[PDB]
Amino acid sequence: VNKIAQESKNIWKLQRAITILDTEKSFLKCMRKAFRSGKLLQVGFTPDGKDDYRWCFRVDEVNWTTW
Amino acid sequence: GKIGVLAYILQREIHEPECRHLSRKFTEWAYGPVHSSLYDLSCIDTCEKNSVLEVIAYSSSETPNRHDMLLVEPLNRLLQ
Amino acid sequence: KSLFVDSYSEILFFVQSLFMLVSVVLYFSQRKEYVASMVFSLAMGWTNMLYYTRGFQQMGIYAVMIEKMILRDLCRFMF
Amino acid sequence: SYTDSYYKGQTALHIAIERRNMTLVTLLVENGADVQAAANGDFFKKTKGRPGFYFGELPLSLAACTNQLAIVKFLLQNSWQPADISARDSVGNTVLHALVEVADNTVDNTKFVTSMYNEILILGAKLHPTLKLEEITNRKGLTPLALAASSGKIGVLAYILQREIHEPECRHLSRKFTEWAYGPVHSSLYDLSCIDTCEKNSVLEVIAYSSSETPNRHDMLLVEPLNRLLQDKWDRFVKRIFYFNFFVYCLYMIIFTAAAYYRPVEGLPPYKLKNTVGDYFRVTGEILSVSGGVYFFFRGIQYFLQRRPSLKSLFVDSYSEILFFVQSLFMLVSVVLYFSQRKEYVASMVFSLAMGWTNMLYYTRGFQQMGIYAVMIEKMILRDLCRFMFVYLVFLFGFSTAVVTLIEDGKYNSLYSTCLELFKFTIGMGDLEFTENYDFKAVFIILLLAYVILTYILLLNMLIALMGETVNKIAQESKNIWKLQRAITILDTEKSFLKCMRKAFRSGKLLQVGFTPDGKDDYRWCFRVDEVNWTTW
Amino acid sequence: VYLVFLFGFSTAVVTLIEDGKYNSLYSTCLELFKFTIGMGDLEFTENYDFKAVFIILLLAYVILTYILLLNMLIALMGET
Amino acid sequence: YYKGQTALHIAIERRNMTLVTLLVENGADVQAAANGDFFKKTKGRPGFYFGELPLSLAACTNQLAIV
Ligand SMILES: CCCCCCCCCCCCC(=O)O[C@@H](COC(=O)CCC)COP(=O)(O)O[C@H]1[C@H](O)[C@@H](O)[C@@H](O)[C@@H](O)[C@@H]1O
Ligand SMILES: CCCCCCCCCCCCC(=O)O[C@@H](COC(=O)CCC)COP(=O)(O)O[C@H]1[C@H](O)[C@@H](O)[C@@H](O)[C@@H](O)[C@@H]1O
Ligand SMILES: CCCCCCCCCCCCCCCC(=O)O[C@H](COC(=O)CCCCCC)COP(=O)(O)OCCN
Ligand SMILES: CCCCCCCCCCCCCCCC(=O)O[C@H](COC(=O)CCCCCC)COP(=O)(O)OCCN
Repeated sequence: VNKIAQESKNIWKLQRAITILDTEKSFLKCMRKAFRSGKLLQVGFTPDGKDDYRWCFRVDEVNWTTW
Repeated sequence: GKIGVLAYILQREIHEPECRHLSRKFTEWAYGPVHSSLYDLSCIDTCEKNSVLEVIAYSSSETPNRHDMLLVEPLNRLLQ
Repeated sequence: KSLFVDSYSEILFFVQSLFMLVSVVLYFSQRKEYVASMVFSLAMGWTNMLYYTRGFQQMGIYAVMIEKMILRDLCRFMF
Repeated sequence: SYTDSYYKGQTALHIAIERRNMTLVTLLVENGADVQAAANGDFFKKTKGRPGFYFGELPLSLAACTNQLAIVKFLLQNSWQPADISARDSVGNTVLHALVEVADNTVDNTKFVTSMYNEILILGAKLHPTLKLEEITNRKGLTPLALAASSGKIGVLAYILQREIHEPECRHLSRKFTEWAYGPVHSSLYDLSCIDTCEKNSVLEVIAYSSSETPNRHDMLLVEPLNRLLQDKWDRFVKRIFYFNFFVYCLYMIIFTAAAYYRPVEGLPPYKLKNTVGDYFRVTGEILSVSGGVYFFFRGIQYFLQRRPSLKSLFVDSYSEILFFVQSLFMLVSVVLYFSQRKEYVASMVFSLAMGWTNMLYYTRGFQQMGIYAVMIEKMILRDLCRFMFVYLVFLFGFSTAVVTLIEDGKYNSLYSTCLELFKFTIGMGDLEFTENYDFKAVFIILLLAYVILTYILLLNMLIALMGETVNKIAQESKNIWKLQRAITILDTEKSFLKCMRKAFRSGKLLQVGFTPDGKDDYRWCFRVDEVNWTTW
Repeated sequence: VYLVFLFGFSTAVVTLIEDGKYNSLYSTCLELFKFTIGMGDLEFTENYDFKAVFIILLLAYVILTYILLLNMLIALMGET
Repeated sequence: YYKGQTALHIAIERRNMTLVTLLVENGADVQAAANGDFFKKTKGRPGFYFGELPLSLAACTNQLAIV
């Protein structure tokens, strides 16, 4: 137990990930909300003039350095 | 199981013209200390065959770092 | 090899159901040993209730530690 | 400015400060930009779960919060329109309230918030010497110090409580002073205003009676003045008052034990009082037992009324009040069943007696080693015993149901008896051949051996291992929780006090420097702390 | 702490017991001490009413002392 | 409490070499015993024991030059 703390946390997270994937693959109702991110415009400027929407996921962060 | 390369790719951010579209991490806006990152999730959440979540989770148990790969930031936050 | 060294929960739930079906077969075969199969299925199912400790961080991590204790320390000790 | 509800009130000055453009700020202030505009859109409010950033809604607070000393200096000291340093937002927060609010106790955050707090206060003293800036209360009635204490901002509280400012015309802002010096030794004086008592939001009251969601409620009492202050109050009077209370509770439990032990064995109470000495003592003991139960009942009611826990803070926290209250509830139910002519008053009474003797562990606080030990017992019960009992009871019920299913037509074949027999393995008394009323002996013994391996060999030894990890990891947390428990005891003892004690203050009206903004001499009820430093001769 | 718990639950149990062989603080204290050495009977008497109260008291004693305090003693001796 | 404290003791206390030299030039008693209770043990009262003598004060204050 002194040595399997982080290993057990990671293995639990993997088990819950397998549960999540099984739940979303079974799903029994043809629900589209499992697509989890929403279609945002990242840059809107590819090498050509077209715009790129890439289903991004928002993560807010705070830093007190590199103002 | 190349956790180093996966950790590089999933939060890749390239700051130069004509290459920002290659990035997979974007900063939409930034106040003084606060700023909101955006991770790509193409080929992560769902795709044709080889979603990274499905590839990691349904690995064959001989992958080196399968337990630790889901700790890479967008994967852990997406699963939560 | 991955059928046994990994995915223990699927194997345990499958074996629970196998005991249930063998119990049904012995029940309709006019054998009292259906009670033996039934009680093994019942005990295994109640122990397989530990599967659902995932989804709770503290109980899930505790269950994972139980798994690793069984595989590493209890196995060496029991040998 | 913007009229959108998300960014309502945002001027170009807010953007200029945000972009860290000093020249644009100077040009905007030159052209008459309002330096007290309230940016109060929904983006700039609290509720961090939404996207947003709160800074106090004002550009001076924005410049302070973004670590821009030049812009706050300019906005306060520009030639066109100086900014009111005592300006207030919709919450009533000033610049210092905003600096307290934005803190998150990280090292860089603590550094910049400390420096900006110091500079803003110094500039406030210079521009407004008569202003008591830190006494301004927001709409919740909290000063910046009380806000820091209530929100768990240990980084800012730890700075404020031992603040030293040495500049002339600014030493009155200090809260730590030095009365005298010698060679290695010097005697420090701490301000102590709004710490021991101010009737509104004293820092000890704010920390101790926090709602358990404060991040650092256990760590905040480790700062230099508060720990010595609580130890001083303890050794002054609360040690004696607490030990008297412990003695009285011991007498109460001894009397209750004696009265319950010699209960009449005849049926159907109330019991006629036989004219003999022993029964007179018995009736006196019973009366005192019920009296003490009523006392603890009303104490628990007073606790719940004075605090009003919000339906979860009375289960995650304050376990002792609940336990003493339940003890008194069992006592009162015992009285009701006694006078209702029911024998079940013995059941209520024995639960009260057992719970009271276990509640004797409450008084281990006030003794450091026993108090820390009792805190560790609490944490074991909440974390390791709870997880263990969940998994253990699942295994026990599963194997008991399997075994009692296997058993047919015996003295066993009730679920309770089989559960008890399987439980006997845990206490080292399992028979392992407690019945033969079955067919399939191999199935019976396989079930019992599997139960033994999964519970007795595995889970109990795993519980020992996990408790080992816990004691390895909860040492400092246990000491901090013990100190918080003793602090709560100190505050309750001071607020009870039973004789109108005048000695609420610690160490006299010492003169710190005697140089106020005016010529008057300020007395602050200081607290003395003698310190020795061999460096800095 | 153990003697406080032992005396408390012994007083509760002997209060519950009426007109029996044990029915005394010494005998009940000894019977509750026997749980510590792995010899507690758990049905040492039936001279009471309210079997549920008796067994609840004994199980609470067992959990608070044998399962908790002894294993905690092992853990704290490990730390020491 | 400050009984027996001479000007030499204050001069050593303030780390002023010049004042110590001037006082010793003016016949200051280099064996004066500061018998005040502020310069003794029993720390329940504030103080600092140093052996009561200017030489011991100089040694105890890391003033090697004055020693
Ligand atoms: C008669 C009665 C007999 C009962 C006997 C059995 C008692 C135990 C019952 C416990 C039931 C709990 C459970 O459901 O099974 C536990 C396994 O516990 C054991 O060790 C059993 C040893 C045999 C978790 O198995 P899991 O499916 O989560 O496997 C993990 C993957 O998911 C994950 O991705 C990783 O690859 C990870 O490395 C894998 O392990
Ligand atoms: C039939 C008989 C059953 C008896 C069962 C119970 C046995 C233990 C009885 C022990 C009595 C000692 C006591 O009085 O209770 C212990 C709690 O022990 C338990 O875990 C009981 C679980 C129920 C201390 O509770 P405390 O008031 O100190 O709460 C702490 C705050 O003070 C502090 O500020 C912090 O916020 C901290 O986070 C809080 O927790
Ligand atoms: C750490 C926990 C360990 C568990 C230990 C075993 C107790 C759990 C029992 C759960 C199974 C369901 C109980 C059903 C109660 C009941 O209805 O059974 C009653 C027994 O009544 C009681 O003692 C109530 C017990 C109160 C429970 C206090 C936790 C009657 O039949 P008897 O065979 O006993 O007497 C028959 C005489 N010919
Ligand atoms: C870790 C501690 C574990 C506690 C173990 C139990 C002991 C605690 C007893 C406390 C209750 C008060 C004792 C009262 C003594 C007494 O008066 O009881 C006497 C027996 O006296 C003694 O053995 C003295 C015991 C010495 C105590 C050595 C620690 C006789 O009654 P019996 O029912 O036994 O015999 C009756 C035959 N007709």
